[PDB]
Amino acid sequence: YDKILVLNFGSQYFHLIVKRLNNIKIFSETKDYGVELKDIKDMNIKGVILSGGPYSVTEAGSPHLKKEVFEYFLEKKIPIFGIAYGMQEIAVQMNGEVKKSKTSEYGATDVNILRNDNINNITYCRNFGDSSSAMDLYSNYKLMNETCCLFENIKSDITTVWMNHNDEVTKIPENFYLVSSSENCLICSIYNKEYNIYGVQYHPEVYESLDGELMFYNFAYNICKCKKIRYHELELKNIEKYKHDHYVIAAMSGGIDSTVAAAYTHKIFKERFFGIFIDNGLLRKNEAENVYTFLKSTFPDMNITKIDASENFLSNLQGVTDPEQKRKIIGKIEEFEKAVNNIDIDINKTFLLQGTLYPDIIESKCSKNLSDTIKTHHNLKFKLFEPFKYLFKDDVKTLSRELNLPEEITNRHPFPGPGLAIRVIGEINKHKLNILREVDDIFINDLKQYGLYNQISQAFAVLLSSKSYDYVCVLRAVKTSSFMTANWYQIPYRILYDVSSKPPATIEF
Repeated sequence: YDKILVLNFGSQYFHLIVKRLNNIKIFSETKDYGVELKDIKDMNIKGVILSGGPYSVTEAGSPHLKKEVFEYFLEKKIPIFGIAYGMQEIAVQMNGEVKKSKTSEYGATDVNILRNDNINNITYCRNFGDSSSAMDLYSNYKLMNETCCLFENIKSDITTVWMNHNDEVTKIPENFYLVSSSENCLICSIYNKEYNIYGVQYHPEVYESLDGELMFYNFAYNICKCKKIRYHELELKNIEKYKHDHYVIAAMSGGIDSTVAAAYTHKIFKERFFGIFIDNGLLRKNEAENVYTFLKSTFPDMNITKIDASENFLSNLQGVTDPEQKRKIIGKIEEFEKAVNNIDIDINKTFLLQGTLYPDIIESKCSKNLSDTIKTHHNLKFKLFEPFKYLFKDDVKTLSRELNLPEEITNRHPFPGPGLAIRVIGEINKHKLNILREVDDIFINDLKQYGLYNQISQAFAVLLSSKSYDYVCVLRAVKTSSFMTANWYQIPYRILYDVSSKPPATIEF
């Protein structure tokens, strides 16, 4: 049977967490924080938690996990979860800055920071530095846009959680993300999506508090499907499809998710699917003349003639920015029902693929995003293939897996679905970027060979030419696992990087 364990740092309360992880019939027991690797390498553990309290980070000798073991754990693709001091130090292994909080956090106090949408709400935001406008937090630090897969099926934004810590965590780690920000302690959690490194300064503990409790249930089960694993395979050998009434179909935008989903749908046979939208020079400019060749050639007998956009017209449309009509185009994923199918395959009986992930279809199922859009049209009007729900973002970046796919395609960063219709305002033309011959790919080309993809995750272009008030184009980069975090990174210290406080500019301002 499966098992979740503890690497305990300072747990005067750990039988409650064994009570938790075991309320859910999953196996849990105690081990020292200096427990041998050779022991834990044999067994079916896909979760490890850390527990601690008000132990000082300033004076070493306080509990600590070594490197080779950190590498060991990050390589096996097992997610990491720390509680207060455990997360205090998951932020030190990966970064590290904990100064002195004259105040404490004790007992159960209301914590209410959970989304990328928090200005006037917070009352304690003026607890330091005379913050007349609470966009400062949103600027210097940012949360995972994708609302709440954490705390699934509930959103009580008031989490009144047990704590007892005099010292406070003061800084954000890499792949910056911030799940909570309390009253006295305006930082209360930090979680990275792809590595799924959770960290929470609040201690659930005794039974008078709720929300905190179910977190461990959906924790155990949603980080890892233990008792019932199915991480690939299941819904694939699951396609009747009678006669030539229908075969599989693929939606594309240049996707790792679908670089191998191709194969999942393929089954060879000369072929059985078709591609949809994206020869766009916008997407990998070199692969516009070479996009459909490579999409035919990574697996040789593949096929390619997706009806596809190439860039974005200028003032054919609005010569201004209308928040409704700026970007609202999918631009290129279904979009058309008529002759998207090159054979008069049956109207609805024909199947479909999409590169939509459980973390990517969840923007869809949930609240439609304010700032950022990847790939819309996401069942209905077609045929339910249900491949979404299979695995996550890092899981499908690794979906290249044993397919041992070319690494220069993984060094290139993903592309959503709008193009430079997102955050490019109004008219424009040829003397302007339409084949994405600026920002993004620039970075990409020296992200591969100078050595920056290892640390930096993504980058894009933002052009602004509605009048000539002014017509600029401004650069910036993002270090994101989840779908939003774009803070200032130290590239070895009139295009602009990050002179502004991050907002009032966004990933796509």
